[PDB]
Formats: sequence, structure tokens, C-alpha cells
Amino acid sequence: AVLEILTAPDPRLRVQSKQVTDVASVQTLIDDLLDTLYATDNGIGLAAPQVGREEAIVVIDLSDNRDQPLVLINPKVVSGSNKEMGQEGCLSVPDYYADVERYTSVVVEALDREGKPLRIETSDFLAIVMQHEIDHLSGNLFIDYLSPLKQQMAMKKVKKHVKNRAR
Amino acid sequence: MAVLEILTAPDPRLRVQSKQVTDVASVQTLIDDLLDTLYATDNGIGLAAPQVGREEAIVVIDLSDNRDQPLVLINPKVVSGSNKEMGQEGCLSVPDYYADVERYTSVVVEALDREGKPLRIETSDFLAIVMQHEIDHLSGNLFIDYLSPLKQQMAMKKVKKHVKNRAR
Ligand SMILES: [Cl-]
Ligand SMILES: [Cl-]
Ligand SMILES: [Zn+2]
Ligand SMILES: [Zn+2]
Ligand SMILES: [Zn+2]
Ligand SMILES: [Zn+2]
Ligand SMILES: [Zn+2]
Ligand SMILES: [Zn+2]
Ligand SMILES: [Zn+2]
Repeated sequence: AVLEILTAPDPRLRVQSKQVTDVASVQTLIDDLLDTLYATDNGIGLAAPQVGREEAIVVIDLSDNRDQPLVLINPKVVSGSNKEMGQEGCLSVPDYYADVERYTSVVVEALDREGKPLRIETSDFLAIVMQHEIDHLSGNLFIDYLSPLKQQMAMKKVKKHVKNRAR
Repeated sequence: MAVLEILTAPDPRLRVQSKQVTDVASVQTLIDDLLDTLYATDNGIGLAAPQVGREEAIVVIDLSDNRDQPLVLINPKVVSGSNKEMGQEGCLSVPDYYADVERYTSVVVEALDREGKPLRIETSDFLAIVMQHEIDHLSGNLFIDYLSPLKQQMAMKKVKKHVKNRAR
């Protein structure tokens, strides 16, 4: 039974994540986050609040073959440049896509799953994904940046998806 | 162990008239691949052959929570129905768009099962709606076809966002 991904609204998506002090204690959760990620059709990033957990942990795999896990423990965006709009979705706001401003160049510091420091500097699509996933750990969803109308539309779409039966 | 790709609208393959099966033993592979494709979806409960680019008049359904209640309908036809009501539908080939569509809430369907034995299903349960939606695919019809041309255009827009998206 892989962990289920929560959908908005759910108060667990809005909790501030807590720093991990004991990396050895969160190995199960890391493996479970990866299993949940990989059980999705097209998921490329998953943050712990999306499965209802408060630990500051993100997992990402941007590879075509889905065999390139990136685990970020206690991630932070340390700097960034080159703001651009780009379309995002989120497994926790299913079926709704919209353009969001992000830094297209970023530096993130985190620990890897073994607890070793990691510094990732990137101007690729990874930059966008990390910012999106790290935002979850602050209790933020990408729709939060959108006009009120768009936010309303997003919530209505999620509800349709959640309530629908016939596919 | 890939499953078959579910095609998304617009695609001419979704608009073909399906062909009657006359040799049931010859489409057993397809039936199994249809079911595997369906079971690989997050929450699909019905898939019709045109949605994988196949011409055969075959639909597979599984309404169960456990996904161990496959219903295979070969050469299905709606024979009768009554008590039309609006109800929300979606479709694996029109992802991320949902709308209200009219269907009979009571229906009679005739088909063959995967062994080629006659099947007559008379139901007032949600299966009625699912059967009508899936049978519609074999006539080259999508649920959005009952909607205004403007809602159809919006549906296509939402499908395209889904198809093109990367960040999730
Ligand atoms: Cl929420
Ligand atoms: Cl089409
Ligand atoms: Zn994500
Ligand atoms: Zn997300
Ligand atoms: Zn979807
Ligand atoms: Zn949906
Ligand atoms: Zn279906
Ligand atoms: Zn359909
Ligand atoms: Zn989608």
C-alpha cells in the first residue's frame, strides 16, 4: 500500500515542515516517497506534506527512465536569478495547470539521503521543480501565486476530478 | 511490460466506427492488454479499443475498488433504456475535462463475453452510465460531442495543457 497523495484543500498541505536532525530515522519515509512518486503516471517531484508528513524532505526524478532519484533533505533556496513565467501543475492540485514565475537559475543547499551536504546549482528544468517542491515545505501551493479567479478555478477543477466516477 | 498507449483527443483513431468481432479466440491478447492498460490508470474504470488505436468492437470495465471484477463486452449494443438524467463524466482520452452529459440511468445492453457467450445486462446502477460511455467510443463518439462547440474547444485546451505539461 503506497502512500496516497493528498489533494487541496487539506490542512496537511499547509503545515510548515520541520527540519530533519536524524537522517537515519527517515529512511523509510524516503523510500515510501519515492514509491509514491513512481506510482504516479507523470509525477516528477513530490514533497513530504503531499503524503501528510511534516519532515522537510523532497524527492524528484526528472529522468525519462525514472531511475535517477534526487532526495533533498532540509532543502533551501539560497539564491536565484532570471525570473520567467512557466506552466506548472501539481499532483496535489490535480488537472489544473497555470503559469507561475520562478527563478530560471537557482542554487539550493540540502542534504542527500545519507546526510551529506549537497549544493545544486542549475539553470535547467530542475530549478523550477526544486522551487516548486521546496515551496510545499513552507505550506505553499503553486496556485497561491495566481489571481483569485484562477485559484477558484483550480479548486473547482480539483473537486470535479475528486468527485468524478466515469472515466 | 509496457501497457498500450491511451490516445488523447484530437486523434482520428478515436472517431473510427469499430468492426464487429467474428473470431473471439483471435482477440484474447487485445482483451488482456486492454485490461492491463485500464488497470495501469490511476482511476479508469472503462476503456474502449479505439482509445488504444484498435478497430475491434471491444470494451473493458471494472467498477470494483479492488480491480478484480473485469467485465469484457465484445460487440456491445444498447438495446433499450429509460430515465435520462445529467451526470458528470470524464474520459481517459479527454483527460482533465469533466462535464455533465445525459444518459439513461436504466439500461439494457447485449454483448458477448470474452468466451463469446451471450451476455444480457439489465442495470440501474452506475454501470449503466459507464456502459453507455464506453459503447459510444465504438461509434467514434466522445462525451464532449454532446456539449456546445465552445465547451468542446475548452476541453481540447485542457487536454493540451495536460499533454504538454512537465512540472508535477
Ligand atoms: Cl490546501
Ligand atoms: Cl478526436
Ligand atoms: Zn511535485
Ligand atoms: Zn506540487
Ligand atoms: Zn488528470
Ligand atoms: Zn482528473
Ligand atoms: Zn472509459
Ligand atoms: Zn471514454
Ligand atoms: Zn493532467
